[PDB]
Amino acid sequence: NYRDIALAFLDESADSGTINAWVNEFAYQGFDPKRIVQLVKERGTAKGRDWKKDVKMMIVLNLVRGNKPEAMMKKMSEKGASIVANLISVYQLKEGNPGRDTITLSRVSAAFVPWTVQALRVLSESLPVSGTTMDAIAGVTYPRAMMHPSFAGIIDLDLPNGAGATIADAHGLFMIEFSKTINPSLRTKQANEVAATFEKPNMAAMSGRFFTREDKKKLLIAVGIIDEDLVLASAVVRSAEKYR
Amino acid sequence: NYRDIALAFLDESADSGTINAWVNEFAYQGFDPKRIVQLVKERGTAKGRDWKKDVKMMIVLNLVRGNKPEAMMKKMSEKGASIVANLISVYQLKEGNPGRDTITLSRVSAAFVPWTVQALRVLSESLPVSGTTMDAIAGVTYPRAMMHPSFAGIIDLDLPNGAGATIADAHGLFMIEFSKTINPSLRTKQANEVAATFEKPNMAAMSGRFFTREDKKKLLIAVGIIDEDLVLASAVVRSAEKYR
Amino acid sequence: NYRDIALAFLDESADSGTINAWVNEFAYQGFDPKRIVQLVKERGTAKGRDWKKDVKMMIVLNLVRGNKPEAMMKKMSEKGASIVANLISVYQLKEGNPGRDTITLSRVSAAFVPWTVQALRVLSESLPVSGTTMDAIAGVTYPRAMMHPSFAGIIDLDLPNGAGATIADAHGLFMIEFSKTINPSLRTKQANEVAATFEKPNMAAMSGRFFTREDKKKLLIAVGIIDEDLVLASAVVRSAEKYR
Amino acid sequence: NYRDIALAFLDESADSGTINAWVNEFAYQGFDPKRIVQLVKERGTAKGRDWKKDVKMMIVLNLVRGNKPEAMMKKMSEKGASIVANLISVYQLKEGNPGRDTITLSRVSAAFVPWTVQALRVLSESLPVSGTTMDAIAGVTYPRAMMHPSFAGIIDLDLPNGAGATIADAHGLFMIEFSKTINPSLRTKQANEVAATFEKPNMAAMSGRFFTREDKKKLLIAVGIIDEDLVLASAVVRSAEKYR
Amino acid sequence: YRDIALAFLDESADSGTINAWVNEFAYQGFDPKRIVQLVKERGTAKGRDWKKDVKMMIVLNLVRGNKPEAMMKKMSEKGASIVANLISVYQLKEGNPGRDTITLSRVSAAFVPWTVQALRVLSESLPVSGTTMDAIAGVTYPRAMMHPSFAGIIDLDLPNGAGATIADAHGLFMIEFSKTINPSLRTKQANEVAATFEKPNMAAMSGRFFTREDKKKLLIAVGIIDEDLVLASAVVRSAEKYRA
Amino acid sequence: NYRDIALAFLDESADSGTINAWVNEFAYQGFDPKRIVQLVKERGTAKGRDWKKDVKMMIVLNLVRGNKPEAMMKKMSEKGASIVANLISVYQLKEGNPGRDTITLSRVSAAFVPWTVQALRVLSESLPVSGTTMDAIAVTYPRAMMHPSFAGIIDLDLPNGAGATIADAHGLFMIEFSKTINPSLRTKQANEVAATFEKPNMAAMSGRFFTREDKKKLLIAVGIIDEDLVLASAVVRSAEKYR
Repeated sequence: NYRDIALAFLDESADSGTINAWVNEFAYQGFDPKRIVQLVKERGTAKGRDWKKDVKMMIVLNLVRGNKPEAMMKKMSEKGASIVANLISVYQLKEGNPGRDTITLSRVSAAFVPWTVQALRVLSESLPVSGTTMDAIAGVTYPRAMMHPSFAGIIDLDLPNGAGATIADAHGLFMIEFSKTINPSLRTKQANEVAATFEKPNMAAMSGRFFTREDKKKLLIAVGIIDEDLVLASAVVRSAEKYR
Repeated sequence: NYRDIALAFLDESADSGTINAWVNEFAYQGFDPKRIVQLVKERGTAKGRDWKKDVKMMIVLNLVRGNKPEAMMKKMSEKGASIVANLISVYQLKEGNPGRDTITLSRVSAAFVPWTVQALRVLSESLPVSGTTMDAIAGVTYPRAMMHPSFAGIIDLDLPNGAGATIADAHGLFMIEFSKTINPSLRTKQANEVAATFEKPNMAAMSGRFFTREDKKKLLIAVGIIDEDLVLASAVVRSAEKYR
Repeated sequence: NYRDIALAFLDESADSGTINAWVNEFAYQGFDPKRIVQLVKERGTAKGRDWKKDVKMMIVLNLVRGNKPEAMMKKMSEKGASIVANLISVYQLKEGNPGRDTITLSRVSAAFVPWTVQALRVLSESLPVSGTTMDAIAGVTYPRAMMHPSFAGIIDLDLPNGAGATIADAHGLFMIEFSKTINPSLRTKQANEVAATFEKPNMAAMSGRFFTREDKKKLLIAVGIIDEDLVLASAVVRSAEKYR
Repeated sequence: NYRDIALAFLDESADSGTINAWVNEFAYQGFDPKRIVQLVKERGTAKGRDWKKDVKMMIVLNLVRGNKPEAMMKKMSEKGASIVANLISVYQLKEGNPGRDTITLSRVSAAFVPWTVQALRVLSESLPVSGTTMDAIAGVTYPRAMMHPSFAGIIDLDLPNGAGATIADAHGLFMIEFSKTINPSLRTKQANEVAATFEKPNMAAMSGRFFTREDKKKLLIAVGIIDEDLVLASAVVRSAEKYR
Repeated sequence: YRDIALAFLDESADSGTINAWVNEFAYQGFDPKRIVQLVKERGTAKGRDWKKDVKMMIVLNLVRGNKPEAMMKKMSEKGASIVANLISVYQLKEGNPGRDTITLSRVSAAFVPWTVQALRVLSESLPVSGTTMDAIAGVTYPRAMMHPSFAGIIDLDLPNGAGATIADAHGLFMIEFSKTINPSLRTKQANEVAATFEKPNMAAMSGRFFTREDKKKLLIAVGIIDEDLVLASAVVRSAEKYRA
Repeated sequence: NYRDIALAFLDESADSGTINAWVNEFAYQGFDPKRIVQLVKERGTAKGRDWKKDVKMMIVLNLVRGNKPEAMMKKMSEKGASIVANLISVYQLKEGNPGRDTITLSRVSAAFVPWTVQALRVLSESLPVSGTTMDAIAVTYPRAMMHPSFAGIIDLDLPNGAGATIADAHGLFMIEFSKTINPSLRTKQANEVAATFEKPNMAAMSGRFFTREDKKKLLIAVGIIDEDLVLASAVVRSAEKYR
């Protein structure tokens, strides 16, 4: 009968190689970092622009005004809103979370994370969640580099002695306060309830294939998250503790 | 008079044998595993495809991305989403819990449970609830084979020495954490409250008539839950205790 | 003047006989037991079926799966759901509480109560509220015949020494637990609050004109609630006490 | 100057006679008892019917099934609903509280109150609020004649020693329980809060000019509320006390 | 343009012309001059005794409220015919509309020297009866004060703080009036209800239509004060009981 | 590959100067004070009116009756409402928070803040929150601070952190003002109400219309600061009571 067909699957092949190949091909992917790095350089250069300057502007714009380019234009200076109007036109910018071939301010920050991680140190007080606010929650001075969701793309979870998990918990402390500020609906809700709202896309970002373990290592050292002896920074271990 | 006809039913036969035969035939049955095993083969072979490879893919897809094929396509790689688009077209896939003659990713997992129970061992960390997360709750290394609701179709409750009840309690430990991850609304709610949400469909799955007690015995022995002498594993007894 | 006309109604006839005749003709009903016994016989015999076998099946089906025939089909065996599909087609079955000329599984149980009262004794553990569960609440073994709302149509409240009232209180003990199981919204509610939710339709059922006091007496004796000397069973008097 | 015009109204006439004449002409009414007694007689006699029999039916129907003729038809016997369909057609019956020239079951009971006050004594247990329920609240046996809002049209507030106020308080005890039963929204709310919901239409009904003080006295005596020497019943005074 | 805005530092800010603007722009509500004018204008144009019509509109407002369209449906055919004519001529509306719109409450407010007289003859036909008000105060409450429009007669700047005592005396009625108008405030505390009408009553007492001298004449006319500016004994008792 | 391009951004310039220049150019505004000062003068002079008198009237009107010109007309004197009808017609006045080229009573008070700050001293008792009410909560509270438009005069980058003390002093009024404007926040906690106006006030204080030197002169003229940058005693008390 058909029960025999289903039971016959006990002797059917289950190759860990081809299964993990399928897992990677089927896994959660909000957007392709390779595609938007490509679409930025191609669209920006075709419109004869310093696309490298535009990404720095789009990252500054994202960090301080959000991911709604059309909305932020109305409540901005005439000179500033003229730049934003040009950035929307050239890079075909959109709001929220659209398709894989669509560029958003949040995505530019995510794919070009080696610059966004630098920019965070100079405009920490102009952020939705200010640096001083974040310093009060953590106790010790919270790492400015971690003060944006795009930091997740730098986290290497497979780091020896479970260092990557401690970093993910440290960054989660910010993510909770960030979510409460972005959507005030979650301001009264419990800490673990808010943690589950960003758990899936952050995990997908940390498990990213764009930057290698070695690239992530160099980036994590560069912004002082880990010392030369691969040991974590004292503020990062405090933020992971306060996360619970 | 019609009152006489209704009263005449006092002398009408009420055979406990034929009534219990009707009770069993009218009982609650989640889906027809025979029909979906049939429709996968029929639809798959008609579109000249390796339907046996397709079920493996559909199971991998269900274990790692869920039961909404249309929704998971939008947040996936172009190569991956192209495979999913083909699987929806051939197998006429749908979402949630529709009619008996409708195929869903969760149903393919459930009916072809002898394969999915093997696949779970290689992609335990790619699951919504990771294996290492499940190991922390249980204390001892939690059985990977049990880390999906479809495992219920392998459970034989009528096992001697009440072994089937111990297995159902062991699988329930996962089901609680799985439900909290699927719907984050139940993350703050009490353990016994979450247990009642999946109690009825799991019981209906365990009381299934597709696989016989002998087939279930072979499957439970194969995956390593019980030995040939029908003795539960060191971890399956720990998981059932931590369940309370 | 019109004051005269209205005042003239003081000497106008108000015969308690013709008023109670109107009260009975105008009273709340929901459905006509004579009409549904007629329609089952007429529809069943027209479609050349053993309609007497069908009513037993419809009763078994109602007791164990409810009053939604379309819904219960989807979560049932292919053989079982094929029988239900045939029963819906011939008897033009519907859900909930429709018109007086519409047949429902609950109505078949209500009008053919002399057979349903027998069926309850053999499938007591397959009921939404099991017999053993009912035995725990009552203390003494609860009468299986009373374990369905349709039992109300057999209750004669005008029984000497107020025996009928004791039966209505005994049946109410089940009705409370039955309501809490049917709608879990009433689970946390107080006992007297749940009692008022079914008080009106049960009273209307108990005041029914289909079965005469003599027919009700025969029915109540037939299922061991009372004996020829109108002495009601000890379990029935215990259930009425526990009802408070 | 316009301030002079307004100030000139200090010397303008304020005749208590013509003001009370206006108060009576402007006071809250609802419907005209003369008009509905007329329209029942006119519509009834035009359709060649015993309209005097029909009002007794409409009253019985009203007391036991309410004021929604279309709604009560669906949950009634085929013979009964056929009578109601005829009564709606002839008397152009409507629901709730419409215009002055519209007939409703509640208005027929109000208009023809000398006949409804009699009917209440024979169908006290078939009422929405049963007589025995009303006896429990009052302590002493509550007057059956008072167990309907239409009783208000018999109350004479201008009775010596303020007897009319004591009757209005006794009838209010029923009105509270009646309102809670009609609309279950008011069941949990405070006694004085529910009292204000029916205070205005009841006051308008008691202040009625249809029946004279002498007619009201005769009616109040004929249904044992008072005697020839204007001394009220012991149950009415108890009901007025329990009202607070 | 920054120079133009900064030049306003040397620009004139005359306290005289600013306070002249403040008085001209301050919160008025309705214009009593305009509605006295429009009543006299519209009334005389439709060849009516507009002086009789204002007394009718005042009687109508005191006993039936401010919704002319609504009160028509629940009124006598003769009465509702007068109200239909008054709406047509004086273009009457509901609630609180524009400054050039006439409402029953506004007619009572602007022609307060006549409304204050009418209150003495229909005290028992008011929403809050005079006898009810006599029970609360402990002394016979002034009938003239038994309407919110009385506030337009109060002169707060009266020597020895007499106006404040009158305001407190009128507040005792206003509390009971508010509880009757909106039964939502029936259970709420005395000081909580006092704040709901505090702002519009204060605005009414600070009114510019009647001068201190006109207010003195009006307060003298309806026995609140005498020639010597001495306050009535019932008015000082009502102000004391106000703090309850 | 493209991973190399993204990694190359590690050596790409991140100059705090040009970044803060972008931050200022991209920051939240609401309306353009230059544009509304222009539109008032242009529309006012085109209708042959003393537009300088009209702004003082619009400011008085805003301070005492709010930002809904159509609504305040219905509950006003015939002479007063006639002036308001003319002001709406000439200056094309609107309600709430519309576009950058739209004039509102609140915007006239904000852009012409050097006059509104003077007007506040003479009509302090006619304000939604009276001056005497504000004196009770605080020492005599500065009348100049008794309106949200005062924020446009605050210079947060003042030495010894003087600007921050002024922002805390003005916040004491803003809390009581918010509770009066929306009675929904009357029972709510002090820090909860403080967060409702924190974002637009910060955006107003960080404004580029008036320079640090202009702001210094303004705060000096209305006695919050003296020619030696030392704070007024009432301003330091209001900042303390703010917590």
